[PDB]
Amino acid sequence: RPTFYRQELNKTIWEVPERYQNLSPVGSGAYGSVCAAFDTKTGLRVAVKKLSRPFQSIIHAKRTYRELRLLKHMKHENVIGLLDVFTPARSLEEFNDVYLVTHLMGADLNNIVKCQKLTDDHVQFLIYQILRGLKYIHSADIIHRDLKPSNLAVNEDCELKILDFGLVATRWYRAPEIMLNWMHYNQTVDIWSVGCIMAELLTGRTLFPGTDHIDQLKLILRLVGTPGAELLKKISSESARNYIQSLTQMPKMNFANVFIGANPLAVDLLEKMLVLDSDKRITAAQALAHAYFAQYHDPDDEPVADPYDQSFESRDLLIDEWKSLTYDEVISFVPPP
Ligand SMILES: Cc1ccc(C(=O)NCCO)cc1-n1cnc(OCc2ccc(F)cc2F)c(Cl)c1=O
Ligand SMILES: Fc1ccc(-c2c[nH]nc2-c2ccncc2)cc1
Repeated sequence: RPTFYRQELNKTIWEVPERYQNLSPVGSGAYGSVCAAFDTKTGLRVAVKKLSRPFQSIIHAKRTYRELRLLKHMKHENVIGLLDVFTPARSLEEFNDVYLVTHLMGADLNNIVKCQKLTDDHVQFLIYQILRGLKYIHSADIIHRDLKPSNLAVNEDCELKILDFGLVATRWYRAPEIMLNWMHYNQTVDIWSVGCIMAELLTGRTLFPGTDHIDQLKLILRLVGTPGAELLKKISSESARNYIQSLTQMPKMNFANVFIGANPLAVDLLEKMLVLDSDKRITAAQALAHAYFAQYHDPDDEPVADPYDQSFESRDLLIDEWKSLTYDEVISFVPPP
């Protein structure tokens, strides 16, 4: 066990191994506090995330386990992975804090969009990276569900990694079927989000800036049209059909006209990602092969993930049990070296 050192940063206590120096708060990492730091052992700048109240309730305990399991599984260039995981606790009974560390990226997609006009060439590279990461995540039967600019970390080399997977209004990038509360959505809910993100990078404005679930749905339908007959046939909810069918019917817009001066190849891809009926949307794998990514696409360098065991998701355990499982995972961790 390494030697730990304690300090206080913004009301939060940080007890980390001496190997990590110069901790500096950067922001909220979704249910956790994050500090940029220097890893004296590797010489790399890293981000360290301290989970907040990891075992406060059964929900928190299961979420803590879930996050650790997901991070230990992800080993891809465009997906946040783990360099180290630790706790200052010397025993299970004492175990009450979890710290996760990854390579520091330093910015998010929003820090690249605001008052900044990216070239079509840049959009190709950024979206290519998101899709390469999604192909990997999706191959593990994991759905991100909340893809947005703030969950896309980007470094100075314009390299990108997806963070907060499987765990700036969030509603703006949500698939319409989610706004409708459909419980049987598929992985293309993530493709919808990519489409909203790509459109935003090309235009400089949020594609669908809804003020609530209702407004969000309305803005989406104005562009992609209200449901056609084939899609309407798939809606089981009487209440959903009443609301949707009572709306003034709207045709799908042209897209070539909506996105006027954008690369026609980008418009074509946008049409395939933003198809209303989720069963007709392009997959991450198919998108990678689209002509828009010709200068980046390589089928031999777009890896799939090893199988991921999500069976625990259906289990109802006690807090102490989720805690013990998480402790087991912290101890069995083997760093990249
Ligand atoms: C998205 C962002 C924006 C700006 C800055 C930043 O340094 N700027 C200062 C304030 O904006 C840092 C970040 N930023 C935030 N979280 C990051 O990772 C969180 C994280 C996830 C999993 C782990 F296992 C360990 C972690 F720690 C990274 Cl890897 C990052 O890069
Ligand atoms: F207004 C609507 C109606 C339907 C969708 C929708 C898009 N893809 N799949 C569905 C869907 C919704 C409910 N049940 C089955 C499919 C979205 C918004």
